Amino acid sequence: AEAPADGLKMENTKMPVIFNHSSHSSYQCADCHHPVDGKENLAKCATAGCHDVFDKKDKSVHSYYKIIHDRKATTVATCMSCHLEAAGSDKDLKKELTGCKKSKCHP
Ligand code: HEC
Ligand code: HEC
Ligand code: HEC
Ligand code: HEC
Repeated sequence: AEAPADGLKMENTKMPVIFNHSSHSSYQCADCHHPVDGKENLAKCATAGCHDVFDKKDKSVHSYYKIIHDRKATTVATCMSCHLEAAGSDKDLKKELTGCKKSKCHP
């Protein structure tokens, strides 16, 4: 399958984020779109039954907050766990890629 155009709005919450596939083109699709039940899975992450729990305190597999923001990941990277690695030690990359506000995720 082909990646969609840039400018995709992630908007399940009051803190929506613009996702650009072009900034992630060197990663395999399945690094984010993990298979489910042995089948390709390009479904929206917060689809009912999937990552559909919006309580920030929830740490279950169904937590939408966790799949995006958890600082550590084992099986499937989170946005944050990968951006923490990518930013490394420098202040600017941390600001742009990992910050809660004034970052490229949450301007
Ligand atoms: C990109 C790597 C992100 C960084 C860095 C941070 N957040 Fe985030 N956040 C991100 C996404 C993709 C989303 C979902 C967008 C949508 O609307 O679907 C969010 C959303 C939130 C929310 C809203 C959650 C809710 O109300 O259910 C909050 C409160 C939030 N983000 C907080 C937050 C904090 C505290 C961060 C620093 C540790 C932070 N975000 C960084 C992506 C990214
Ligand atoms: C993580 C770094 C990703 C990589 C690598 C790829 N995609 Fe992606 N994609 C990602 C997110 C966070 C989203 C938004 C999902 C949401 O629920 O908001 C998407 C979206 C898509 C879509 C559209 C889904 C829809 O609107 O129905 C498609 C078709 C898609 N992605 C395909 C795709 C392919 C083929 C990729 C490899 C070339 C690929 N994505 C990489 C995150 C990530
Ligand atoms: C339902 C059919 C799902 C959709 C759509 C998405 N995910 Fe998922 N995810 C689902 C299950 C049943 C699991 C358990 C373990 C497994 O890998 O099968 C997961 C796991 C993850 C994880 C790791 C655990 C966690 O943090 O909850 C991550 C980081 C994750 N999934 C992210 C993710 C993203 C970014 C998705 C949209 C692009 C997405 N998942 C879709 C079920 C389902
Ligand atoms: C590694 C496996 C990653 C995962 C998972 C996610 N991102 Fe990412 N992202 C990654 C790198 C190495 C970079 C720098 C490349 C660049 O062009 O700057 C990025 C960049 C972003 C950005 C800034 C650029 C832009 O497109 O505006 C944003 C806003 C961003 N990434 C968001 C984002 C979200 C919401 C993710 C989870 C759904 C996510 N990234 C995952 C590496 C990786």
